[PDB]
Amino acid sequence: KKIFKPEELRQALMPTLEALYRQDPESLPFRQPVDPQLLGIPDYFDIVKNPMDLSTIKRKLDTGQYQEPWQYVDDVWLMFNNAWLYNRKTSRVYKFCSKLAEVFEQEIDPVMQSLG
Ligand SMILES: CCOc1ccc(C(C)=O)cc1NC(=O)c1cc(NC(=O)c2ccc(CN3CCN(C)CC3)o2)cc(-c2ccn(C)n2)c1
Repeated sequence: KKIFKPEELRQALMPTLEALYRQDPESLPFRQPVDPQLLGIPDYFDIVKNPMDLSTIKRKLDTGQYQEPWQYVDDVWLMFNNAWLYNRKTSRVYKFCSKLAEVFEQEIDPVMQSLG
């Protein structure tokens, strides 16, 4: 029954999202929604039914869509899980995803401990 105001969540969590944006080159596939037609992967939405990317998560943070820290974390991991699902383990995007997940863990673990 602990209440998290949107400003407090945003202040605590936005640095962890910024760390993902900063990661170069590995965030490049993740900074915008997947465009299946433009990227040449027209079957994408046949596999990924709940797309998620950094810019969608940022907008939800900026508009107070997350009431709890774990709701933000779940969207970050939805982005990772989509990329590990759609892309082969031998592929650029799967490998970039794996790196982003390691970066996110380093950032989010201390923020969680201090948020409760
Ligand atoms: C083909 C299939 O793709 C995909 C399949 C599946 C997925 C998902 C999420 O399941 C995602 C994708 N997406 C990508 O793989 C992708 C990859 C890049 N760039 C790189 O990986 C990269 C490494 C080094 C350089 C050189 N770079 C640097 C910057 N410099 C201005 C230019 C040269 O680029 C970029 C983009 C992208 C989309 C919009 N934008 C503005 N950028 C998308």
